[PDB]
Amino acid sequence: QTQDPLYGYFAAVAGQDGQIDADELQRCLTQSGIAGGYKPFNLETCRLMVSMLDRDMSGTMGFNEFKELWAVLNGWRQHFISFDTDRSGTVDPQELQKALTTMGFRLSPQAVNSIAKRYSTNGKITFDDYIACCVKLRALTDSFRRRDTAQQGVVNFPYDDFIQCVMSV
Amino acid sequence: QTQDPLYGYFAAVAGQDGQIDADELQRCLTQSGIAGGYKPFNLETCRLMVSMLDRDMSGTMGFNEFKELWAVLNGWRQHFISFDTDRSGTVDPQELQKALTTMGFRLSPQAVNSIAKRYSTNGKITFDDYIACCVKLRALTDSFRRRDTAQQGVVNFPYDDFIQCVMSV
Repeated sequence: QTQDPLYGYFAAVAGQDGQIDADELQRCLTQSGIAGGYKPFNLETCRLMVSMLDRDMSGTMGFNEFKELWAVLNGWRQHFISFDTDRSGTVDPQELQKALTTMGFRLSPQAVNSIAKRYSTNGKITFDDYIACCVKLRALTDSFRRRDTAQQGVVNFPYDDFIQCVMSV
Repeated sequence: QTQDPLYGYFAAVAGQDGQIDADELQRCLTQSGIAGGYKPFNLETCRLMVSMLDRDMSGTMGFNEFKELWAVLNGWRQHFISFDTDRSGTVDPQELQKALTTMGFRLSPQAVNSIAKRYSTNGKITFDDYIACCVKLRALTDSFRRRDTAQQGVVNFPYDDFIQCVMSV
């Protein structure tokens, strides 16, 4: 069995059960350099990542999930860079719209406006907020799709299931 | 017409249109001392507050909304203090459950677990995360109730409306 190059970072912070929480993910994401020159992800953003991958509200994730996370974040960063050619670490609401669309998110104009207002300061969205945005979008889209068993694009949400689901991200 | 004691803090940071964004709210919340000894609210948490009150994704709020916000946060802080008598600035998942229940949130046990995992580090929830939790809970509960026109406790969410709504908080 081949050694995976991500394993050292993970093994150095995992608990006794072979899992990591948000705090430990924060550390191994920073050591592993996934942000590649941009500001490293804060604890809050790492909590969102944990929920996106564990999809079970344990607050922890295993190595296989860490590897999947790492590949997803690597691709999102490359995508961001194609809009941030000068590497400012920011992007504007027009660039954000086009960035979200091209990565497979299907969003009405007012959905995009909701998102721009949510994450912009001074007409700009940081790399870190862009990633947080993508993590939460993918987690919520996975949650919605999971529940849309009839594939109608509409989900019937009981209140407590809605709260459970949306408060995890 | 009587002067309101909150107006000075608001007027010092409002834009030309008489509204404030999250950044300006952050400043006037800190100057106004609403956190009362606990750590002042960060920008992200102030973004959630703006969405809770404006309920329209403009990213801004007026003075009347600021006043309502201030009263809501004052009551939540008092409520927190009744569980944080020694004023550690933290609370544990058992205290959090009872705190949420007594302030009128109706949450199943697994909804509460979702929330504890989402905000706890080392078995503790900070005052600032408690407030963020309450802001998001009230905003999402308002969003759900608004849409539950038949009062069945179930809402039919189209995907883009779901995303719009949940990405604002």
